Amino acid sequence: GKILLLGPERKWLRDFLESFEDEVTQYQDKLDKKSAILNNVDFIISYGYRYIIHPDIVERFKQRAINLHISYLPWNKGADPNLWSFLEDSPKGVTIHYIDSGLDTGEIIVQREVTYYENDTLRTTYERLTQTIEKLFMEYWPLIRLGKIRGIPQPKGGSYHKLKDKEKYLYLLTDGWDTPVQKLIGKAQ
Ligand SMILES: CC(=O)N[C@H]1[C@@H](OP(=O)(O)OP(=O)(O)OC[C@H]2O[C@@H](n3ccc(=O)[nH]c3=O)[C@H](O)[C@@H]2O)O[C@@H](C)[C@H](NC=O)[C@@H]1O
Repeated sequence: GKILLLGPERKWLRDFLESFEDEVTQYQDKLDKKSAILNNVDFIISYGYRYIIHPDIVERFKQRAINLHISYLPWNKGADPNLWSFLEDSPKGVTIHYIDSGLDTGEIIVQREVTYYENDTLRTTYERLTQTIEKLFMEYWPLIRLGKIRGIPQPKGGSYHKLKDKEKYLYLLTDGWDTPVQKLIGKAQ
């Protein structure tokens, strides 16, 4: 099969997907509805993709397009989920979900809670989320690749954030991504 990876290039993920004798193409720029990147694409995997996928593409690859989102949906849809999971003291984790119209609102395939520690920073928590979702994806990809799973509807509620929403809190990130998370718990409540 042919897998379209939307997001930055990741040799490990290419090699892993290519381990199942599938073809892998990568693209990280804005994707038009009629782009030839999509021809003969069996499955779309979005991971770090920084653009909204057109509803026409969504409906075309309905049930064949998943997104790796480093949040515990329905909480922290959209941008900067790791930061917001602390700013709003919400559940923390990673979710693999089918892609639908709207940002991070599709059916949930699998989730995993990720805990944190007293001396965690945004960097160490992000890295733990990354390792977890990448581990979680490899665990269930053999099952997902064969259409062996169906998702459950994402419960309404949770939360959603835009990139600009964090501007009012950047002053708390004294050490950038090396800022301890403890100084950020519930600061947005
Ligand atoms: C378009 C958009 O707004 N977000 C993307 C995507 O962005 P992402 O690929 O995660 O890259 P990011 O900008 O977050 O940071 C880049 C580097 O900064 C360091 N870092 C950052 C934040 C932190 O809390 N701690 C850190 O240490 C770290 O090293 C990281 O490699 O996140 C998804 C959740 C979004 N939705 C998916 O469904 C979108 O797909």
